[PDB]
Amino acid sequence: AVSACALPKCAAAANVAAHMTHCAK
Ligand SMILES: [Zn+2]
Repeated sequence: AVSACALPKCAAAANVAAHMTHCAK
């Protein structure tokens, strides 16, 4: 999830989808 994102910040508007799209793997 964005809250536990590993990448250098992804959610630029509180959007897990935009984040998990690459993260969580
Ligand atoms: Zn991320």
